[PDB]
Amino acid sequence: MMSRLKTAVYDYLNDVDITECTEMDLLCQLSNCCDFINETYAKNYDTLYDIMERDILSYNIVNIKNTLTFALRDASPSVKLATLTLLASVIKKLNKIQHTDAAMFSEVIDGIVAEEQQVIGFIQKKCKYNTTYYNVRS
Repeated sequence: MMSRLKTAVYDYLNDVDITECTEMDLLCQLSNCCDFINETYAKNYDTLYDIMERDILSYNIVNIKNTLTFALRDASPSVKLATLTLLASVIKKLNKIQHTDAAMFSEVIDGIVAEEQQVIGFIQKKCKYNTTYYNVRS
């Protein structure tokens, strides 16, 4: 049995058809949040795919897992979500080699998903605020 936020994160990472998704309203707002981060952090993630390329193409799951866990030490909600969307991309790339579930990164996700009120709060308040601040400035 999974908490609300964890359920949504899985459905996001697993790219579930939003129809068999049990937490629609959050999944919905979660990926809108990630989408903006993906736009905004694009140069940063370009660096990250560069250093991770070997671990990804070599399918070194272990290696990827303690990278992300390291990056999560004492993470703020901003960071929790930045890391999440980073993991979304990796899972999409790993999916090219072998089928890879969100379940394989349960430990990392537990990290992303701690302080769930704080995190849900970000998805629903600040993330919205940021996205708008940004788009009103072109």
